[PDB]
Amino acid sequence: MDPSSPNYDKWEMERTDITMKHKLGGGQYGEVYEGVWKKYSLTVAVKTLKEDTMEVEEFLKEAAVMKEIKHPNLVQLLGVCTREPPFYIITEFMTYGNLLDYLRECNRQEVSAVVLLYMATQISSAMEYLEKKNFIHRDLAARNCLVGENHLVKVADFGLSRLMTGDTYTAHAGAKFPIKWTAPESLAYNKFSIKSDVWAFGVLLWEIATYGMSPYPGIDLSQVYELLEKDYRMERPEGCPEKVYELMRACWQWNPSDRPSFAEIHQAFETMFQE
Ligand SMILES: Cc1ccc(NC(=O)c2cccnc2)cc1Nc1nccc(-c2cccnc2)n1
Repeated sequence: MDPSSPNYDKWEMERTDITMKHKLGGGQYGEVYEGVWKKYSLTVAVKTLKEDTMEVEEFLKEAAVMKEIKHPNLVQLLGVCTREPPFYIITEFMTYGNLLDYLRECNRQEVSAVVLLYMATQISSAMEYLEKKNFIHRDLAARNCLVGENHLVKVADFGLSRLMTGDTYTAHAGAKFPIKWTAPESLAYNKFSIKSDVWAFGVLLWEIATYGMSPYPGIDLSQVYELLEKDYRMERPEGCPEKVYELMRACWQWNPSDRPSFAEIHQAFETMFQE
């Protein structure tokens, strides 16, 4: 649109500028398609919404949030289409898909110990940025991260609580929650803070260290809280360095105030990234 007009929005773009293909099949994100931005011949990801009227308000609050955040490890917003009907939200396309499947299907000789540490450092960087910005993620997990060329990893948020066709998001009052990634206080008092993101990050670390295994393997959801209260915690994965595991442990402190901040977690990783 024209800079001469009330509410000019630099993010608004013209639909005709993008060629729509078919949905993105990875774990499949619902109404998100692969598209091309003719101008730059770029493949992009386009989340749509046209008949799901219930979202509009929420689909729009999402767009607004993404305009407020910028970081090399956060999926980069390219443009929106929040004017005419078929609403869009264009993002960059990450060549290798979500991090969970990536870890499960990768060549482990290539994605070695040093690459896993690199991936965790990138994520903690994005989270340190969000911590500084006073933004809360609420659904940090490998399924929500994306992988690019050269093991570039970016944090995103696919609003998957709706997709869950399995055991990942157990229902809780019209609101689905990924119980095994949720901190104690978030399960008990429904209190979400940046410290509960730190708890989720600890679980994300476990996912990476195991190349994508499911948290608390074998244990049923209904006993996860009780177990945690009795001080039960996942054990150091096979081949997981002691320093990394000790960090996992700090992220799982029962009292959120005892959990490290993402700033110190990021510093710990950079340092550790030595050698
Ligand atoms: C198209 C799109 C629309 C909105 C958001 N939003 C967010 O990621 C987000 C971040 C922070 C807060 N709220 C929302 C992200 C995207 N990107 C997006 N969505 C699903 C799959 C993929 C995808 C899959 C495979 C390869 N590359 C990208 N990308």
